[PDB]
Amino acid sequence: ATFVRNAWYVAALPEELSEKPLGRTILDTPLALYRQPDGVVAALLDICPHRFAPLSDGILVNGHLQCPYHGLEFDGGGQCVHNPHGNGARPASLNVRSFPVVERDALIWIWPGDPALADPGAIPDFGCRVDPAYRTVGGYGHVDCNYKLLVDNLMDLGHAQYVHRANAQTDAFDRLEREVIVGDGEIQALMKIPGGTPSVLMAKFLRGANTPVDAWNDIRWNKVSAMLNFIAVAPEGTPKEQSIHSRGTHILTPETEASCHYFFGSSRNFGIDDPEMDGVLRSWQAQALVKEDKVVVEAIERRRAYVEANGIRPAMLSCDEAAVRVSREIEKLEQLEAARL
Amino acid sequence: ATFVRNAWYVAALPEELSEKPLGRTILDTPLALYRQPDGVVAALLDICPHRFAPLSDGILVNGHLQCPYHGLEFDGGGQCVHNPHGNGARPASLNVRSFPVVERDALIWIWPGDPALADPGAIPDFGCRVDPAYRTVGGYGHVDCNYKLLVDNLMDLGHAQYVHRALEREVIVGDGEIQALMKIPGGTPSVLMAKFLRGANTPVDAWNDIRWNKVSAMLNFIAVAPEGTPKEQSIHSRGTHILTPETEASCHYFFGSSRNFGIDDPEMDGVLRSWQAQALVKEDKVVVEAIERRRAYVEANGIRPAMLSCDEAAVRVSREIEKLEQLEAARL
Amino acid sequence: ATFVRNAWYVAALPEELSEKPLGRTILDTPLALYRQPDGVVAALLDICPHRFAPLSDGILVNGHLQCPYHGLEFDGGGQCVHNPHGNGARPASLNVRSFPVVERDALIWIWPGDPALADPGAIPDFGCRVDPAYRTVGGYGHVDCNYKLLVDNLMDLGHAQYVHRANAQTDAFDRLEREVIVGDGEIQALMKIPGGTPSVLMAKFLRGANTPVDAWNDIRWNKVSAMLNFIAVAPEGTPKEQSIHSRGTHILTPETEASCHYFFGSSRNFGIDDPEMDGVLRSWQAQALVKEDKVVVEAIERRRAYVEANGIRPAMLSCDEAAVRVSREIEKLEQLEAARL
Ligand code: FES
Ligand code: FES
Ligand code: FES
Ligand SMILES: [Fe+3]
Ligand SMILES: [Fe+3]
Repeated sequence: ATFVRNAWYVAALPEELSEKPLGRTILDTPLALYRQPDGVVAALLDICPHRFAPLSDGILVNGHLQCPYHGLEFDGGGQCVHNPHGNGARPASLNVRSFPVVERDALIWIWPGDPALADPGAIPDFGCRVDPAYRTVGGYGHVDCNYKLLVDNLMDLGHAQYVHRANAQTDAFDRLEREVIVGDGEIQALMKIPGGTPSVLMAKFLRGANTPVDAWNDIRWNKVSAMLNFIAVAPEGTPKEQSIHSRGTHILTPETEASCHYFFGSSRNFGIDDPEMDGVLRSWQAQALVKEDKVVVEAIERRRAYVEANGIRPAMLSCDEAAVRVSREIEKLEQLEAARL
Repeated sequence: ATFVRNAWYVAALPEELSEKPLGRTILDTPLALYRQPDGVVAALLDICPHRFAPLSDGILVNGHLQCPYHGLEFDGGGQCVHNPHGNGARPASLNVRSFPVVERDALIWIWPGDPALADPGAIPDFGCRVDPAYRTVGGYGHVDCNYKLLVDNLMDLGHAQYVHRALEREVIVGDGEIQALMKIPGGTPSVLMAKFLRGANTPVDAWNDIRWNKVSAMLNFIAVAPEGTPKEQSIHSRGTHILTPETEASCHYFFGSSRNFGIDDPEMDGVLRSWQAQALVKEDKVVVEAIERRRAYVEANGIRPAMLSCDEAAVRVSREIEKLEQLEAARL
Repeated sequence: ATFVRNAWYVAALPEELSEKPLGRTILDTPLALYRQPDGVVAALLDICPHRFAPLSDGILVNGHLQCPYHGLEFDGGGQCVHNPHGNGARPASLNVRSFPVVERDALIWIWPGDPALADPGAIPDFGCRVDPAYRTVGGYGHVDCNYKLLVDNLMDLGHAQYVHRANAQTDAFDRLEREVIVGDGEIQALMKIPGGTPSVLMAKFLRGANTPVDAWNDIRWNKVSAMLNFIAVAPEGTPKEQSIHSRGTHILTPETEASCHYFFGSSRNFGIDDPEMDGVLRSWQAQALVKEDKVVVEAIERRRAYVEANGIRPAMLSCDEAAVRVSREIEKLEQLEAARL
């Protein structure tokens, strides 16, 4: 498959890991993810060096992952620390590949490429997720589509007007204002819906509304497939700087060429201590992302064979600039690698 | 896959369609089938021109199918009639492919191939389905086998449907049409059929013919009559047995019964609307799907079928389909 | 796929066959297996010569297998003996392929390759299965892995230490002494676990014993994938021969390139008339082979694509000599055949 391996990808949410290993495939690479006794997260190739058994099916012994087949034990670095057979020798050939991993902003980031090049400073900024001023809730979802389809989906938040009709439709959609900002390793799609009636969702954020209001749906894309949106609503002429909002985490990580992992979240500055508001945001993520965006994109993935078999290319609309620019940047990154090594 | 695209195929029964689009694949082509406000059926490629979303998952807006993803709207011709974005321009690139479709004889016919060759006059004749003198009931069925296996099944020397349990032979070959005739004077095993028996009494003649039309549309004739009456004045049923390829290894099966007896009798409708009693008994379904699973082995090896005396009709039909395949493939 | 067709493989256990045909695929070849009225087992290609229907879905008529589609009937030799259509002629083109089959040692052996080379004298010896001095119980299992993975598994009974720890664990495993015997078309791995307490299984063998014991785990491999192990346990310094033992039948037969049939059994010389002793062996078989072993190897099979895509080769340990020798012999046999056609 075609992937951009030299970049950080989210492999899991902190709460998904423990002393019991989690087996998950990232960029066609099977991984064994677990948290060691000292709390440090480890990510090993889920293939024992001996006979290829799944290390993820083993248990921790003295904080070391024990292969369930013949008992070899490994440390977080992939180093074999115990061989219960024969002279118990541990030659270098018994070490397993260990991947660079960094736990930051309540996310487990992994570098699937040359471990020597992993640069922590290149990890996208999702600080809001651990900011005490924000309330964050979210989850995980699996989708049977190429990750680029979801990136396209998120880079044109205008699809909410239809796919999420019941919760996001606005009567001022025809008055939308959009801008695209290209930076270094970052692209932004700004959108503002002026003087309209709050959508059913924004209304909930406002705990009941009717009077006109201004709403924004901006989104920031960072190298490969990590996005953070900005959904905000505020009366008439109230600047978005001081508006209530939700900074949404929308990060995709390729599983196989035709499937991907979707990590989503909401970091809001309103109704912080409201379990009901928590419910509103969780219901939306469940219906919108997992049970609406999934259907559209999975159906699109099923039609790929037909479109490719024939010479069908997509027809872009005025709302596609951002998505197209991001698509082109990912394509360039793919070409570089396919061309580098 | 190998399909004969230049021909009319049944895509659905009238009752299956409404203002709520039906998504169905025909010859590996996904279609969005729906009936417009004026009652006219439309068939569009189920792939939005914008980003390929399934139009069949959308709803009608002002009689126009609205894509569920970003709202583009299309008319029955595939023409984009509304773009809610930006200047709302509608360049030709936003139109979606529309397929020739004709509703006739209580069937929805579609032409999946070269649209320039789509000629309504070439649509097989199933007039009995809408003939007030006949009572028609039927349904739809899905099978996991290549459509040719079911065509072979139906063309097989008068094996009839379970419900039809019971001069001589004659196989007339025409242009895109083949007829397999069978008259059974007096007969031995049994001439009067379980379902027809209730009619008349005195000695009779029996008939079991089937007509095949270009590709995979068949209409059979199951009948019985006393002494030696006219074939057309007999107690009979004309069965609709039409296959439409879905993928190379699966197909749609549209079946029906047009009978001239017990017209206003509901007991008979129920059994004639049964898939296993009228189209394929479970035992036979297990067999064609099992045959499809053995295709790889037979092809990998040089295994060819050994024909028996009962295969003439099936073989002739198979050869005609093969010729049609070659014609199309030859072009490109 | 790559198979060694010129050799005898077990296609079924005697008890699995009757007048009701069994459809099973061996080396990617679908077969119809059944026992005729006179008790003789027949194996026909499960593809009717007429239109390819599954003969295995038919019934016997006058001892002849009747195709469920149009009624052609065949004898054990594959010869069409009845055509109910037209003049009822039976040309040679209506005969179906019949495979060499031999019922011996309570096993149904079939020859899937060149029929002119099938030699009954080449059938592996599993006489213990029909020896009145032994009590035999066993069964069948289907596994989604290449048969070679299970051959590797069995040629290193040491995995029992971890994969079956709850029932096979042993402390003396560290003082293990193993031998490797090579013979004409035969390889044996010897294992001796002297001085120590018996595992949960051995204790049941000795009907709850309370004495340090000497254990024995040997296994014999014969051409391709037929194995017979020797699990024994006896009061310390006791003649290994005169020990309480169970000769285990462990025979694999490839189904497809990534799946296989597993025939297992236990021929014991202790507790012959004990339905409960029968119960301990049956429970172990259910938990250890069909469950535990299955899980490990099916996971390994799923990782084959990754290991092949990359240049990953297995790292052998001191416990792999036997398995490696057997693997090399099978590879040679594969090369020979591929070298001919
Ligand atoms: S496969 Fe892991 S120790 Fe053998
Ligand atoms: S995919 Fe249909 S309007 Fe976008
Ligand atoms: S397929 Fe076996 S008799 Fe016709
Ligand atoms: Fe969405
Ligand atoms: Fe085992």
